[PDB]
Amino acid sequence: MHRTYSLRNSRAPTASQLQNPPPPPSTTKGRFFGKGGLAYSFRRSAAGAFGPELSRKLSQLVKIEKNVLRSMELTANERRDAAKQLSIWGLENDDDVSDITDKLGVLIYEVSELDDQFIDRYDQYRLTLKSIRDIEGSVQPSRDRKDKITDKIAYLKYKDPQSPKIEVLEQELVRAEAESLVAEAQLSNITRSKLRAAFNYQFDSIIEHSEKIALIAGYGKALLELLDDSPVTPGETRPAYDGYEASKQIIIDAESALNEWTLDSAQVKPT
Amino acid sequence: MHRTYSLRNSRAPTASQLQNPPPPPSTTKGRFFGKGGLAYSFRRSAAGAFGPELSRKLSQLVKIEKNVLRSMELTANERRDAAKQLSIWGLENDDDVSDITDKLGVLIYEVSELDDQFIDRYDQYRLTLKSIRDIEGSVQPSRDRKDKITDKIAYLKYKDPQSPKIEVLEQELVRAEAESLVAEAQLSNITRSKLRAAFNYQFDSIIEHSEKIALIAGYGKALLELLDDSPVTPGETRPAYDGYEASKQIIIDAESALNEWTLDSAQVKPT
Amino acid sequence: MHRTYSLRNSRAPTASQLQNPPPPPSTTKGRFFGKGGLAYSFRRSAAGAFGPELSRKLSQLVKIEKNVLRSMELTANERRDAAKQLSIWGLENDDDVSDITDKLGVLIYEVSELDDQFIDRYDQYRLTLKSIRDIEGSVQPSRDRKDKITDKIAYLKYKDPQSPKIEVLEQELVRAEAESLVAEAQLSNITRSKLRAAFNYQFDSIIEHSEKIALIAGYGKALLELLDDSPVTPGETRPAYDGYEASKQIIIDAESALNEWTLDSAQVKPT
Amino acid sequence: MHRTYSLRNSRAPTASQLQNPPPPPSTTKGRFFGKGGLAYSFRRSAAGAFGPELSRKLSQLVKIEKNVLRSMELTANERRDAAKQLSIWGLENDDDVSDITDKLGVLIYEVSELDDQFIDRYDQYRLTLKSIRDIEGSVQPSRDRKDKITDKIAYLKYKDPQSPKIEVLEQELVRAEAESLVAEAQLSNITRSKLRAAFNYQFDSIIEHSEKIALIAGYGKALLELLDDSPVTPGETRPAYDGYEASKQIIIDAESALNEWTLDSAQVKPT
Repeated sequence: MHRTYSLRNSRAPTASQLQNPPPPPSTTKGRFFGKGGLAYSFRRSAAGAFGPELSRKLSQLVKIEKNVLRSMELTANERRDAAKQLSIWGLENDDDVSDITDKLGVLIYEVSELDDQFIDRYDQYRLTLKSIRDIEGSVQPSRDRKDKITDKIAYLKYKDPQSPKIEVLEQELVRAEAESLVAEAQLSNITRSKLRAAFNYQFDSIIEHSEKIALIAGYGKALLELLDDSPVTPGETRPAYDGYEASKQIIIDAESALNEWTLDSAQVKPT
Repeated sequence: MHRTYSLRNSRAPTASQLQNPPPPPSTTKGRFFGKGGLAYSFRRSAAGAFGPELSRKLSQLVKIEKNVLRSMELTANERRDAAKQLSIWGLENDDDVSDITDKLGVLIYEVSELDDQFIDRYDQYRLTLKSIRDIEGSVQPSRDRKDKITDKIAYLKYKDPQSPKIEVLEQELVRAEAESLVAEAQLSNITRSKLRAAFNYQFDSIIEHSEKIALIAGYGKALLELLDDSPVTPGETRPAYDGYEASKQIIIDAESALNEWTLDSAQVKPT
Repeated sequence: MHRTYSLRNSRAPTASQLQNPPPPPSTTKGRFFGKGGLAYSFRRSAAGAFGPELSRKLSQLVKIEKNVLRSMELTANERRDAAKQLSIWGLENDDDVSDITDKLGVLIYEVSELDDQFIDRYDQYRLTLKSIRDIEGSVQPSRDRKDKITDKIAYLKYKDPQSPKIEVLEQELVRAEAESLVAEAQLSNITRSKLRAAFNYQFDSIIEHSEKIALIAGYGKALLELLDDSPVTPGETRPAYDGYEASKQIIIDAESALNEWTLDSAQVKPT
Repeated sequence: MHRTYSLRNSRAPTASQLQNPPPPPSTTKGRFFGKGGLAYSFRRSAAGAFGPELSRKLSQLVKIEKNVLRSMELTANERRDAAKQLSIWGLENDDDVSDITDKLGVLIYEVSELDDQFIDRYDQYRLTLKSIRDIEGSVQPSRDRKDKITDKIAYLKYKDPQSPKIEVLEQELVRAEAESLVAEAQLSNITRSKLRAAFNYQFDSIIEHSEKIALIAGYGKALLELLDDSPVTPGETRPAYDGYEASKQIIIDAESALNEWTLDSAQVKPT
């Protein structure tokens, strides 16, 4: 949607893009459907199946959100595995390198834990959407019966103008219309309420998790200053790294700001 | 790591947790290994295989990062699919609901695009780690040959104290020691440089993407105020929604702040 | 490109769309490639063939423009055939209907003649683009030879640092570089000149033809007022149509404004 | 719990660890369950069996404490056997070596006797916990009957709103609620009292036994100064050891301080 007014689907570069040019496209693009294969697309296909034809789209969205959740669960546990592997690799290295890589590993572990909490809040969002899907599916048969009744009464009117069955189904249809009006009014109310609440909670969760992980990334950037990037000539060895206390103080302050973080202290501000 | 001083692996609740209690654990936990099956664990197993035994851990980390990248690619394209499906579902709904859900869909599309950019920067990180892995693997055979030579010269010294072969291999080993000292000095220098640069770039990328997505979430929260959550009684219909201009102004301001965003204008601040 | 900021390729409705809703999509969409079949796509395929690899895109554009011209020629002659058929159909009808349909037929004939003139100016545009394509194709072998020479001199430098052939090809390459600089400077100049002139002439031609056909359509709309749309009851016949003089005066004034039309009298004005 | 803020379960080294590096892990780790086999795990399994489902955890803890007591009894008698064996081995050795090893053996015998006294106090602790377990098990059926009665009255309310049985069980349930409130109040009081008293007595016993054994270890360290560690050249024999009186005085003073030890004279002081 950010594409410029040209013939190319090229997004307009932001100030960050001008500051640092965008990198080349990733080489990880594999020759695959990109939906987890037929095994993971079985759920997607089953979403588009014999349903109430009304919550079909909503049920499909819910099951797609379940796929989202499964993928995020896959990238959280295996990311914390990556952090563990990074610490294991940094075990046998320079003392400053080992300390700094262990601190980066623990920061990534914090990242994975926040991802898991975001996953739980995502499941709350998905459960609210499941509730709205189920109430919509329960309210659909009312309108289905309404459509069937109006079609049958139209056919009966075609057959003759004085069948008692005609008047009886008209009398039942005036009841069905009122019940369907009430059902659709409450359906609109519940859909609006669930939609607003679920998406407000979802956006609050994502902004909280994202600003928290950004607060973590800033602390990690500050921590990365401890190691010295000055190259050392072959032969003599550089002085030993004694910044253990500084790194521990940095991680302590990061923990303190992490625990102190609250919705009131949301330094992110729109304009 | 955030667990309290008890016998349970229960993290200390932050101020957000006190404000709103944590949700129950997700029900999406499936009975599976959680590593993409044996097909996706084949790469992990092949990482732990006949290698230079030094970059084995680093190569394993690189391939794990590739799995991270593949999972993120899976959750980006399929998340934008979820946004498209959400817009399709909101097609047939209330005018305010349709407009607001289309705007949420476009915000999620922005989220997916930022995820793709983060994936490209992640691939830059992974390529830098590939470079460091390859230089470490190229420098390992020096120390391997050193170990073999010292073992053989020890055995030859055991056999006799005056073999010419002994003195010749000692003379070659004093050269190998100097070349290995130079190789290890440059190895330490290149590892420190690549590590610092790659992880500083990675943390800058993640903080940029995260604060940007948080800036997006805040704008979405402000946008969600447009719809009215007041329930409507059955019968009469609420007044029509004319806040199209307000929503378009909100999205225009979001685009303006998106393009204006720069590293200098990083309102996230550590302490 | 006019699509709104949503997930749909739906263009933003203009004031005309609000005034009158857009019609449903045309039912003439056939199950075909839409490029005139393989017979008409043979030229397109031959455009992408063994060429100078530089004017390949420009030659493809020229041949596509030739297809444009052929299609326009098809719709001009056969449109004037449609006008003739309309007059033939209106031969046996009411006197007012016959006169008005003959006048509409002659207006459509004027439309077809203006289309033919637009086709001739289009051929002028295509010939200018053919000229620019041919000069670009003639200038490409200079850079092709430059690339070949630099590759060969790089290989020769690899072989040895003192071959006389090396210095001779360097001396010829410094000449080739100067001639290629001159060739590219004149190529840029001629491309800019031809591009600006051809497209300015093309846009002047299209605005002239379009505003002329619009001036024709307005006169036709004024002429359509002559016939009476008031329904007539069965039985008695409505009074005879005597507006022959009015229709002839309208067509005379249309001819006068047609001949008087000039680029100076271009009442279309941008802002 | 003492692990640092890293990815490893490595405890933070104390000042003693810096003074002397920690030894390598023990080689006595056998390939076994570590719970005394299935014979000693039969009691543990029987703890988790058909019980009042409330004191199940407490009964399991009590039986685990019994296993603790049995293991300590095993290591006390067999440790005093080790001391006897040490004296037997030192029977045929140097006079100073024989005397010093006999004194170490008697110190270890004192250690075993203090261990036996600690075992008796441990049994006092276990008996207090048995008492609290038994009162909790006796109070559980009250709440079990309460739950059964409320379930049955809910079902009866489902069946009809006017069964006399309903009102009779409500009248009995208001009595059961009051008796359960009294039972839970006295249960909380007795649990708090028994818990505080038993664990205060247990901690006093362990600090007394530990500081006593430390007072013993210090005296043994002072006693070890009697023997001479200076190596003797082959040939002539070092002067005979006449420090029998010094060793007897040391053991006499150790006995005097042992008998004089009291809770008031607890030189161990927290801060």
